[PDB]
Formats: sequence, C-alpha cells, structure tokens
Amino acid sequence: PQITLWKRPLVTIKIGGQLKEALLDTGADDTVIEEMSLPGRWKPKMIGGIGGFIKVRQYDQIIIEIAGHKAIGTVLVGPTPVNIIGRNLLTQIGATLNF
Amino acid sequence: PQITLWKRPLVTIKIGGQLKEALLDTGADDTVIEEMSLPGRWKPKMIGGIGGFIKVRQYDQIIIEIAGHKAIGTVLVGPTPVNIIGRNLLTQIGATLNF
Ligand SMILES: CC(C)CN(C[C@@H](O)[C@H](Cc1cc(F)cc(F)c1)NC(=O)O[C@@H]1C[C@@H]2CO[C@@H]3OCC[C@H]1[C@H]23)S(=O)(=O)c1ccc2nc(NC3CC3)sc2c1
Ligand SMILES: [Cl-]
Ligand SMILES: [Cl-]
Ligand SMILES: [Cl-]
Ligand code: NA
Repeated sequence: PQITLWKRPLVTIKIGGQLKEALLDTGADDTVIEEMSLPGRWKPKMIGGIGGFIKVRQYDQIIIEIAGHKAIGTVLVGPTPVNIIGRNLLTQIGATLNF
Repeated sequence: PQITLWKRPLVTIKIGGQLKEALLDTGADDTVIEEMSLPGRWKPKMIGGIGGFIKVRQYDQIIIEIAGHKAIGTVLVGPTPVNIIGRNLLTQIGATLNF
C-alpha cells in the first residue's frame, strides 16, 4: 500500500496475542508499545526524546504482525503516550519513504 | 527518492539561508527545530513527546527547503533533541509511506 501523510499513519498490529493501534514512525529507531506482558526475558533500558527519558523493558525476538505483514525484532514496553512502530520493524516489512 | 529505513532518514534542510540536518519523521504531526532566529511573531504551543512536554515557539509561513524541495509552512522552535520534519511539511513535499 501507499499511505499518505495528511493524517497520522496508524495501523493495526498484532503483538502478544493482542490487537493494538500503532503509529508507523520513521523518526523512531525502536518500537515502543504501551504496558503489556510479553513472554521471555527482558532487560531495562532508558530511551529519550522530546520531554526527556522513560524507562522501558526490552524484549528481543518478538513476532509482530504490522498491517498484515509479519516481522520479528526487539520491542520496548513502557509508558509511551502512543504505540510506535520504529525503523527496526519498518525495515522488515519493506517500508520506504517516497517523494 | 525512495528512502529505506536501515539508517535514520536524515536530510539537509535550508532555513534562514543556513543548512541544517533534520529527520524525516512520519510520527511527528509538526516540524520542530532547535533554537534559531526566525522572522515575525510567534505563538505559543506545547508538544507532547515520549518523555513529557516542551514549550515551543510557533512561527507560521516560514520558507524552508527539505532535501531540495521547497516548502512554506509552520515551524516550531524549541529544545528538541533533533531537528524533526513532521507531516505538515512532509505533505508539502509529496511524501508517502510505501510497503
Ligand atoms: C514519540 C512520537 C509519538 C512523537 N515524536 C516523534 C518521534 O518520531 C520521535 C522523534 C525524535 C525525537 C527526539 F527527541 C529525538 C529523536 F532521536 C527522535 N522519536 C522518539 O521520540 O524516539 C525516542 C528517541 C529515540 C529515537 O528513536 C528511538 O526509538 C524510539 C524511542 C526513542 C528513541 S516527537 O518527536 O515527540 C513529536 C514531534 C512532533 C510533534 N508535533 C506535535 N504536534 C502536536 C499536535 C500534536 S506533537 C509532536 C511530537
Ligand atoms: Cl530489532
Ligand atoms: Cl530494503
Ligand atoms: Cl504548515
Ligand atoms: Na525474547
């Protein structure tokens, strides 16, 4: 598909058996999801943008389905205001910016 | 161009006759640039990021070139940790996400 940018590029994702809405975010290195349980091990991490830093849990090798497309990668879980699909997963679904 | 996402989508912008580096950011509604001088009056705005809010200065109808593409629109100036080109200007340069 081709997604215009007149409004926020929100898509449905499936993660951890749950459906969520998330933002396709080319300005995000990493994928950051609101609080949820995920299986396996994790380790703490600090990530920082506008307004400062938040503490998250880093889970590796997590399968996600993004707008119908499966990928695997690291997911960060914590108190983000918005669920964000970052470049680590956008690359895996073949997403590009075109102009 | 067609920009892949294996690295940050950084481009050169020109604003006020000066070149700067900025991030093409589909997760940003608005364009936010580090402290600089812009002409005219400004209005107040708050923008919510992952770590909290910053106050910024809103300047309207600013001439800005993004990767060689001319735009004229709203620029927010404040203590952002990187220069961000958001959807208000990505739409002016005809950018889409594709996969
Ligand atoms: C968090 C998103 C929902 C929103 N952000 C855009 C992001 O793309 C942002 C853009 C960004 C902001 C920043 F401060 C530094 C940076 F490197 C990139 N990424 C970011 O915060 O990522 C974090 C900082 C690292 C970079 O990527 C890594 O993985 C993602 C999690 C973190 C780390 S933002 O920068 O806070 C932003 C930009 C414009 C904007 N415009 C707004 N307008 C108001 C009407 C609503 S709110 C608003 C918020
Ligand atoms: Cl990853
Ligand atoms: Cl590729
Ligand atoms: Cl604008
Ligand atoms: Na894991």
